[PDB]
Amino acid sequence: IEEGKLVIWINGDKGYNGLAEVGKKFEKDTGIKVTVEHPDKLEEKFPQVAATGDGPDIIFWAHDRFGGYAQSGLLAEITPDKAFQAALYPFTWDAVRYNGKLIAYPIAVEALSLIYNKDLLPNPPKTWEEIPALDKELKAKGKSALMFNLQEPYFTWPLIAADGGYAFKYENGKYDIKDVGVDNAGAKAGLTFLVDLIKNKHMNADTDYSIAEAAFNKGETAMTINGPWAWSNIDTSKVNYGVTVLPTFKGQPSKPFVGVLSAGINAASPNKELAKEFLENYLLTDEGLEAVNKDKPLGAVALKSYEEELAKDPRIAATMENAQKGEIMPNIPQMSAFWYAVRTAVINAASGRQTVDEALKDAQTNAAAAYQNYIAKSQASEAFTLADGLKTTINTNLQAGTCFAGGATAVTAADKVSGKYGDAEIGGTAPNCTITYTFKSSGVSNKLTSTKIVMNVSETGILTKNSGTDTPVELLPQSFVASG
Ligand SMILES: OC[C@H]1O[C@H](O[C@H]2[C@H](O)[C@@H](O)[C@@H](O)O[C@@H]2CO)[C@H](O)[C@@H](O)[C@@H]1O
Ligand SMILES: [Mg+2]
Ligand SMILES: [Mg+2]
Repeated sequence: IEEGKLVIWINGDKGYNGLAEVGKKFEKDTGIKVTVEHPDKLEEKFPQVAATGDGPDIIFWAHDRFGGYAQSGLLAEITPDKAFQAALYPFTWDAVRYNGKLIAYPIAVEALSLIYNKDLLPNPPKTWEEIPALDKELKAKGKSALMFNLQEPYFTWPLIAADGGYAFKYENGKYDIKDVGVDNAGAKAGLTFLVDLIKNKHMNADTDYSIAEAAFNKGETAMTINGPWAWSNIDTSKVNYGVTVLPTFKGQPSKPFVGVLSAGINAASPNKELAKEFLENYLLTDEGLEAVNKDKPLGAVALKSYEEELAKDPRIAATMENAQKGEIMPNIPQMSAFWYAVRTAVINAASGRQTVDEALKDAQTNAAAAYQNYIAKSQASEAFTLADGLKTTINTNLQAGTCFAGGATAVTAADKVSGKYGDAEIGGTAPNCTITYTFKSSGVSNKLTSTKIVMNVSETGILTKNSGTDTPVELLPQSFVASG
């Protein structure tokens, strides 16, 4: 990570061009260049690159992923003065609190709404159950009732939760991480309704974000389900749209998981004070939020002064009505595993590859498998932590003409280093020095036990994959694997 610069990652559906304008302003006032990027699969790429000490200075995502990042030591604890904290709503700070510590800046509150074409559908349905017959009628005029992103469980969750689906049971001030709530009658009823929509040819299992967006914005489908960020592209389209409450299911509201768009600081960033000043004094201002919101709407913003104006928008009022019917997502480390499990179940049921019963029955197991991989990847990141220390040791004693000591050709104890999950030591000969990290035979993931990561050290300190590595390739940072 470059010192004296700011690299920002934010998802491609957000107002990153508007964010870059706030960036350019910061660059004018400070001389600090700000670069805004939007990598695909950003929320999965960041933990990998941050593990090797690289990545963005600042990462934006909904708050649900941040407990996982914090747990893996990837986030800097944030430190705003109480005067600043008073500028944002209290419940938004709560969303970014993990283990007592604030782990990000809250930016905006997002919930899914029902978006409808007022010309096709002046009076949109209040119930999911009306939608099949509505589609049949619209098909006669060459239109469809509803299209939305079926590939991400975020979009199907409001229906799954309506009759009783839940992520983790909340009992006695804690989440029960072993009580996952998609293997119950309520979840099954919601997913069954969805699968029948596909079986009855009212929806296609392959519909994704782009397909649904293009169909709604071109007037081919009467309704879609999406968040505030989507409104901008509809604004530029011919469509006259309305934003309203999600349909009910079995007389109960759809319950979208509510996300707080948040900005965290990379633990490995050399630019932490700069990141803080950008976020506190440029982004989280009326002018800063407006710049982004003008690009792609944020929803209901955490900043009280600017949300004062936004709240008069009927679209934000619907956003907040849906948010209240739903629930704020947990931020616990198991959230990404939960999301992997629900994505898999929904897709397996959608495609017809598994029954709704079988798909949902496998979810907790699938979540566990995902979480075990997450733990192993986190533990493996220690090798790059230890190697970074050892790599400076390597360059300081290369002066003695060797990879070690003040001249030895065996590793001194000053060339070894102990870790929590394994030990690293310098190796090699001549100017081609290596670092080897060996996992313990127990007390670490059984995916990792007794395996080793072997790194070649360039003269410039860049670590590449040596073929002696037998730590599983899929648990290593992809950039490291690529160098192999
Ligand atoms: O689909 C699972 C996914 O849901 C949420 O992601 C949302 C995100 O919150 C929104 O800002 C927007 O980008 O759409 C995403 C879904 O495509 C969770 O935040 C995420 O962790 C989870 O994987
Ligand atoms: Mg008209
Ligand atoms: Mg059936």
